[PDB]
Amino acid sequence: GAMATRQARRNRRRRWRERQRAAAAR
Repeated sequence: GAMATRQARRNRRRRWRERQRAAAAR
C-alpha cells in the first residue's frame, strides 16, 4: 500500500533500535 511505506520507514528504524539493546545492554 501507499501508507505501508510511510509506517515502514519507522519499522526499519525501530528494528535497529531494539537490536542495539543486545550490545548496549548485556
